[PDB]
Amino acid sequence: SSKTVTAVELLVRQMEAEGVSYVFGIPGGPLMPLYEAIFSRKKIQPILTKHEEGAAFMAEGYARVSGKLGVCCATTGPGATNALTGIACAYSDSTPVLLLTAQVGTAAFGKGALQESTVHGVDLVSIFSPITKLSVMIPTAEKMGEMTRRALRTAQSGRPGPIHLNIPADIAKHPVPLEVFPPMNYRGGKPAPTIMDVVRVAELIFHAKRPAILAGHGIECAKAWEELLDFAELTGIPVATTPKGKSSFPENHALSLGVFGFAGHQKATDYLLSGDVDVLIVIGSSLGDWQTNSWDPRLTPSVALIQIDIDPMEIGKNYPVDVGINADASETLKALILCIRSSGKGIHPAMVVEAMQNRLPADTILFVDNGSCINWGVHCYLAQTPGAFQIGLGLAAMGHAVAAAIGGKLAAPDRPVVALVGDAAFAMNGMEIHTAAEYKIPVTWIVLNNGGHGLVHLGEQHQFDSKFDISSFRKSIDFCKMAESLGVKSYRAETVEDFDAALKGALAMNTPCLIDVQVDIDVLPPGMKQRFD
Amino acid sequence: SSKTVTAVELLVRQMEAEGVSYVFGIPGGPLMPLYEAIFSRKKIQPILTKHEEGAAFMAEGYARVSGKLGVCCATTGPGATNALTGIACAYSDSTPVLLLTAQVGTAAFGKGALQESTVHGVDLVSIFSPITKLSVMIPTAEKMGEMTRRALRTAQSGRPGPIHLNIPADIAKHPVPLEVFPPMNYRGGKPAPTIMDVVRVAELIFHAKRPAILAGHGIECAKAWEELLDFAELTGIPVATTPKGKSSFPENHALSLGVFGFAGHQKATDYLLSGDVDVLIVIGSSLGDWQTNSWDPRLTPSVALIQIDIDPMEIGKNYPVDVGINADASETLKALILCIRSSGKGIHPAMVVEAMQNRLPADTILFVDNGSCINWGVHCYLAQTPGAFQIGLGLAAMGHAVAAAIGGKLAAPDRPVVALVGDAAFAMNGMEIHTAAEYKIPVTWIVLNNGGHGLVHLGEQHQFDSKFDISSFRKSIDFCKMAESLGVKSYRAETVEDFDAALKGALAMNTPCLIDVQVDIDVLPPGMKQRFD
Ligand SMILES: Nc1ncnc2c1ncn2[C@@H]1O[C@H](COP(=O)(O)OP(=O)(O)O)[C@@H](O)[C@H]1O
Ligand SMILES: Nc1ncnc2c1ncn2[C@@H]1O[C@H](COP(=O)(O)OP(=O)(O)O)[C@@H](O)[C@H]1O
Ligand SMILES: Cc1ncc(C[n+]2csc(CCOP(=O)(O)OP(=O)(O)O)c2C)c(N)n1
Ligand SMILES: Cc1ncc(C[n+]2csc(CCOP(=O)(O)OP(=O)(O)O)c2C)c(N)n1
Ligand SMILES: [Mg+2]
Ligand SMILES: [Mg+2]
Repeated sequence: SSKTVTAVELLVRQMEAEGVSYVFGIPGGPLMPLYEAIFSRKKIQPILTKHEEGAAFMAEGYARVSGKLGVCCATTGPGATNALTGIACAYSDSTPVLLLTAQVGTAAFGKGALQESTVHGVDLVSIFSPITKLSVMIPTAEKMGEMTRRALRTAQSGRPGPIHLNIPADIAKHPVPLEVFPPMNYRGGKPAPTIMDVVRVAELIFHAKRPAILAGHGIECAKAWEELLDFAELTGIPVATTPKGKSSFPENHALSLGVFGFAGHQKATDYLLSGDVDVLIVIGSSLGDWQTNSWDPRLTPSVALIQIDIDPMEIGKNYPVDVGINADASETLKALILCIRSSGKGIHPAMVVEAMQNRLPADTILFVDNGSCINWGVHCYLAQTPGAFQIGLGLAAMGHAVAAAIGGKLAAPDRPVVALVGDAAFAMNGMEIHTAAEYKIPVTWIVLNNGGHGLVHLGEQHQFDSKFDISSFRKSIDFCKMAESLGVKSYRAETVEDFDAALKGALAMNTPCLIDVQVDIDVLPPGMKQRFD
Repeated sequence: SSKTVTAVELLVRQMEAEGVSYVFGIPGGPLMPLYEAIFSRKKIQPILTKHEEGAAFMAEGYARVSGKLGVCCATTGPGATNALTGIACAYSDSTPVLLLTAQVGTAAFGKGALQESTVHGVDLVSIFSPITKLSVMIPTAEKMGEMTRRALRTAQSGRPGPIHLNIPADIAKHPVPLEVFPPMNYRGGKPAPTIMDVVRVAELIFHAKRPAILAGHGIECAKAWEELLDFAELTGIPVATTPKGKSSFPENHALSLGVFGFAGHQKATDYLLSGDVDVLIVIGSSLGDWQTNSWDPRLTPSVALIQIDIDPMEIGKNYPVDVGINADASETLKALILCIRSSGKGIHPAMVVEAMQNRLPADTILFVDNGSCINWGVHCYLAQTPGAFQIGLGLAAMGHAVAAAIGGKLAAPDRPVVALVGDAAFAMNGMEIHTAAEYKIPVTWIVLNNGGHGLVHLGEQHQFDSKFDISSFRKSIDFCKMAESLGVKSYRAETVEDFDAALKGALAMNTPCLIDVQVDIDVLPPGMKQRFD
């Protein structure tokens, strides 16, 4: 006969215990009980977005920067389906995002309820099943606690990923016992390497004449920046990153090879494909297409390929491994450090990036969209701070960075947050700067305004002999005016001097800002030629 | 040894035979062979949109207005997932929309390909399965013709609905035999009622003292407007429509009851729930929540319920039927006519709508979005022309009408096309007005700008005691400035006199136009109080 709360309040309180601070989303009729519970608790802050997709991107960005669980909510039917791309990006980047969706009342199942979201209508649980680690409808109020804890355990254990919890509106306000647990009670710790593997890796490094490390996005998921650095310095092993793993290692460090793979650096290409690397250590990379120059066989080391991954299904997928370590990257690096120590043995886009480099403070978190910004950002921007380069290459969704940067700023309010994005990507999700204006979230968007789809335009020229154009706008979008309409200060930049001033002004603001940069659509970005050939 | 074409060209030619005139979408690397084929044939025209969701909405609007198949295309991964909401609305409204998605080349399956869209990545085929009649990956170039015909047959047969065809990029340019068929060779006709059921309905009508017809959106799917009108006039039976079925029967006609159900008219409510209707004929309605005032038992007739539906699974779902006719609505009505004849026996939103009624030509196609616009359009606008009221109430996705109106105008270029939409819905998909500017598509958007989520705000007041606000913008969006930024002429209207002038100007343009109307968020729309109780 214990203390009761509503099922949806229990859910909110259990999220509190996980350190959730924001819920991104858009309300709707069957979702209102969740908002009622949030506003009654006055701890988690709801963020109203313009599109549920932007809500999901924001939760994804909040999660990646905070290292915590991101949470978004959407209503029945088209609310939840609008979130899908963002959940699919969290899925492809191994980001823990919880999507809470509403469901009609049980008494209306199979009758043609408004936005019915069951097997009889638009089956949200089945739609999200392929791109979540778990997609389930809460069957009864009594199971809310167990299912919530299950979702939280599943999102953040093993390879992190998103969760979809669907909540019938009548279940939401049923009374349940107030049963909230600390996170350590309902999820376990991280896997470590075996003693044998540590000793074998140590020995391989001791005898290696040209070892190398390829560090991927798993370094960020494992929060292993300081261990990777210590390990690299203790051994003298040079470190390349994958494109998405950029900022896992300080690119100004003497041991940094830069980025290997798409839009990468000749320094890394020469070191890793020259045939001289005898021991290659892959840490937290899935070794997909862009990470390997389309599975280039020259990546194969001459003595041993060591691959460290928390997901056992990634080990040896595309390259045969000699030491396949199923463990968390941070636990592995710590063990390796323990073993080795104890032993004792328009404007040219490049100018834009350069100008950004000269003005952005060192602690800036840089979000980069998908488009030619990828090449310019990955290739030309020097990332010195751990985790400060945020790019969603798993799915490479246009508009991801446009919205994710807002969630990032909420996760790191003390740090400058800048997003480098294309104009077509900004047309997809740029309305979200209104969300930044509404909540006074200071982010700076730099729009490479080349009047259309640059990467597609170059593909038409280089692969289809300019036979057709389905990439250039007849009239460019005026982002300054668009920003103005959404209540966000803006600057237009047609020269480097103009850009430098704009950036300078933007950084000093305590509100959001947009910089519309004039850029030529014909400019060939770094690495695209090789990619075309 | 007969002529061969590429698989993707075969697909384009087979869509030509179905009368497809536009393909809405956004290009991407694996999708480019489709665009190459389209541009080489110069009959189907590609329409570049701002978001793949807007492309799916446009295909949906094109399909509903044209009575033909709508086609949208998206690239791998996030391109396709961005379309999902629009496809889900086609599914909920029984609209034939074909979504063509690209897939990576087969040689990269399971290796971590860029935007890999297989079971090993983001599994598009399984994601779309719940909201399509068919979702399949073309396994070989040789099967392109059969799979295409299968898709076209499936979309437009039985209860119409959307299809997802996923095309591996390497298959796209393999040679295949040039084999194109007219639609009648690979899909059949419509089913008719049995003579026994026709005679039974005729007898029930001949003896009925207070008959009524409730006509739904199936009337449009069957293109049965003239047969419905002739049937009602022949029998003297008054006709109500469902909300979504509005414009299936001329609302100025002496036999019109108006709309029954959500935001409907008292005339229809009095007639149908009085208990005096003895024979009720439901034609092409799924009898969901809004169609039945939450399955009101008083809708039950006292003698006989007759239900006509092409989908046998809808017949008798929520109300027991006495005559359940599985047939096309147009074939059934023609049969009934043949039998009976042979026998021989801010600004207040209501003022906005009145001004629209006071200027719009009779042939105007009115798209109404989802939001309080539903209530104002359904209740206050008098629809006289068959099919000229276009509302997507199956899923009621915000932003649907914003984009669907562009496809509608392309389907009926000689007719005025106007969209009545809320400001939050325009923030979700309003960027598509740049698509209308790019192609010079004259559509008029009327934005009810109440500075936030009107229906949600009223729900907070009437169901949650104004305890919280997650609905009002701190600073409303300036849609005239946004339109200007996107190259679209615009007007701001704060009085009915300004609005009338704006509409007049808008109708005379041969370019798109946006009208930003000041509206009080507090006004209670017709039918809301009833829904609240
Ligand atoms: N905590 C962790 N420790 C080690 N590996 C991890 C951890 N979290 C995620 N991973 C792994 O890191 C990899 C990330 O791959 P991906 O997201 O494709 O980035 P990249 O583009 O750098 O390969 C996955 O193979 C995943 O299993
Ligand atoms: N050609 C047709 N003839 C008869 N009924 C049809 C036809 N096409 C679709 N239908 C039916 O019309 C109904 C449409 O229901 P719905 O889209 O919910 O509209 P409404 O809101 O008017 O009920 C479905 O039950 C579908 O099976
Ligand atoms: C949602 C989505 N649709 C399509 C693509 C395919 N795509 C990759 S780059 C590109 C063009 C991006 O244009 P813009 O953002 O203006 O950048 P630019 O390359 O011109 O700098 C497109 C459509 C994608 N990645 N995501
Ligand atoms: C994609 C989507 N998200 C959420 C909802 C829930 N919803 C119904 S009405 C409404 C408010 C719409 O606001 P606006 O378009 O400005 O219209 P208003 O009611 O203020 O006229 C919302 C969010 C929805 N129907 N579709
Ligand atoms: Mg561009
Ligand atoms: Mg509104």
